[PDB]
Amino acid sequence: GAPATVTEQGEDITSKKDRGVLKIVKRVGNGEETPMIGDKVYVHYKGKLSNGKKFDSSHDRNEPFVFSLGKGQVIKAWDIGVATMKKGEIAHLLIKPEYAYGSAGSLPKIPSNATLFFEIELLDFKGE
Ligand SMILES: COc1cc2cc(c1OC)OCCn1cc(nn1)CCCOC(=O)[C@@H]1CCCCN1C(=O)[C@H]2C1CCCCC1
Repeated sequence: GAPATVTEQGEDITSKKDRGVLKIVKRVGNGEETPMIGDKVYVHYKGKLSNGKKFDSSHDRNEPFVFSLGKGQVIKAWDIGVATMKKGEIAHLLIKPEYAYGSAGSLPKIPSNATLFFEIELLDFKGE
């Protein structure tokens, strides 16, 4: 599946090179710019536990997911991964627990030591 393909082919985009955040570009975006810290970012996404036991989508509200990059409004893996994306890009991310919810998890929704997968479309970003 998509998650295994990321395990096998996915670029390690962590600073520490600990394979905590693996990325595949699935559709190339436009222009050179990628968002900066503080930028307002607009995305569509689908997400799941790698266990496929819980599945979440912005599509479920028909409306984009909006957050400020690098403020830790989202898990660390997103601040890291969406920062590498161009406008219009779709990427797959596979995420170890250290860059998601950790040993504590986020129960009852997310268990301890959970690996997460997302598909993310970067719709737009705009400055603070
Ligand atoms: C841990 O709780 C949740 C996890 C997730 C979605 C959740 C959620 O309930 C609060 O509700 C959807 C609405 N939403 C999104 C956020 N806050 N609420 C952003 C901060 C938390 O989410 C994150 O940082 C990441 C990245 C941005 C999209 C959402 N996300 C998630 O971790 C998802 C998970 C749901 C279960 C399957 C994996 C993804």
